[PDB]
Amino acid sequence: MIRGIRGATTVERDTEEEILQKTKQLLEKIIEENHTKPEDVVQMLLSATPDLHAVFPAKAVRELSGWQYVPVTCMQEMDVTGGLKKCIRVMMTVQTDVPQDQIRHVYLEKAVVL
Amino acid sequence: MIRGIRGATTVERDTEEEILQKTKQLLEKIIEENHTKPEDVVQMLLSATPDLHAVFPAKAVRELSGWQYVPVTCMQEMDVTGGLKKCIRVMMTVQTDVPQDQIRHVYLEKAVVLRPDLS
Amino acid sequence: MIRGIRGATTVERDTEEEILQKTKQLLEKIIEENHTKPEDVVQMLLSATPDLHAVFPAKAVRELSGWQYVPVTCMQEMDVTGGLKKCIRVMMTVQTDVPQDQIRHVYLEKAVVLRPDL
Ligand SMILES: O=C(O)C(=O)C[C@]1(C(=O)O)C=C[C@@H](O)C=C1
Ligand SMILES: O=C(O)C(=O)C[C@]1(C(=O)O)C=C[C@@H](O)C=C1
Ligand SMILES: O=C(O)C(=O)C[C@]1(C(=O)O)C=C[C@@H](O)C=C1
Repeated sequence: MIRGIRGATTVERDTEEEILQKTKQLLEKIIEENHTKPEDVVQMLLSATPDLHAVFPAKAVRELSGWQYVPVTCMQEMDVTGGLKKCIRVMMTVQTDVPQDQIRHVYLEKAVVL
Repeated sequence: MIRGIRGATTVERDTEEEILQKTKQLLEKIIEENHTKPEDVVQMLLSATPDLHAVFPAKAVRELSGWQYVPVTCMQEMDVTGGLKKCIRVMMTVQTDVPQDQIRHVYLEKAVVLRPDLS
Repeated sequence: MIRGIRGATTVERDTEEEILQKTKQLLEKIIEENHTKPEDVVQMLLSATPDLHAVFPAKAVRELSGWQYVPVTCMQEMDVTGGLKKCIRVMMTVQTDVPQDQIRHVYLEKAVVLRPDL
């Protein structure tokens, strides 16, 4: 089986440094929790809310050693009324035998409300 | 193999009530037709065209008993001149044996226009 | 394993003709480079930057014979200040035994600047 591992985090300001810092924080955390090896990752999608503009979240993946070849692309999150502003979400697809109800999905910064 | 299943629907009003009703309806036809079990779903993506703002469509997934563990995320459909308006599309990635050409993709409401060759 | 394949290309103008020809040409190259046969494709996602509105790039998949049943959907790339303009990107997910570091990702047109190593 291959399974999806969700993640979410919010930034405080829209800067390159802030967006890449908190996105790398999110991914390190997912990796730790689920013991993900780069070569077991089919691909990753990262979305940002429409208020974030300074840099693509995906550039943070290349800060991780050994993740040079994991295919990643970003998309835009839909603008929802009463949604969490300045949120970065991730969908990581990994090869794994762990049950679905046991995957550790990581919700950080203001996204702890999830 | 793993194979993605596609579905699409539309709503007449941007409101929480209609979006969650129509997305629930769509997911249920796909699960039925494809005999999908929650535990075979790798993940699910939902998109909406940029005219829908009341609720994330994804919130309907939890009303489907046993689906509360399926990974979901929403994204924006691109704004194309003449594309179908207030349309929610789904890409469900599943582990199945059923061959590509027998995967039953589901279009409902005004979305019956989008791919008539899969009907 | 199943692995994702990334591609990217740019159009000169927002036209239905140039979007469909440059998307076709990218997909043809990914297929060529990775030996992709349609029944091995789990699904495919195409994004375009918020400056392309003429047609949905997924319509280009219709000109590849044998690909009628590949599940495709599109999404909007996020709008990053100073990002590469008029860009179409694909994330093709395929059944494959090729190693992750040997998958041929394809970057064409002005998109060649995006990942000079892939
Ligand atoms: O390779 C690309 O398509 C890029 O523009 C780079 C990149 C990345 O940094 O990895 C950033 C944004 C895109 O959505 C996908 C990936
Ligand atoms: O998990 C999150 O990050 C959410 O905000 C929840 C939720 C949902 O309502 O189901 C909404 C938006 C995301 O795109 C995916 C899922
Ligand atoms: O299948 C649909 O929902 C369509 O709208 C058709 C189509 C396509 O050309 O294949 C076009 C745009 C959508 O992003 C997804 C697919």
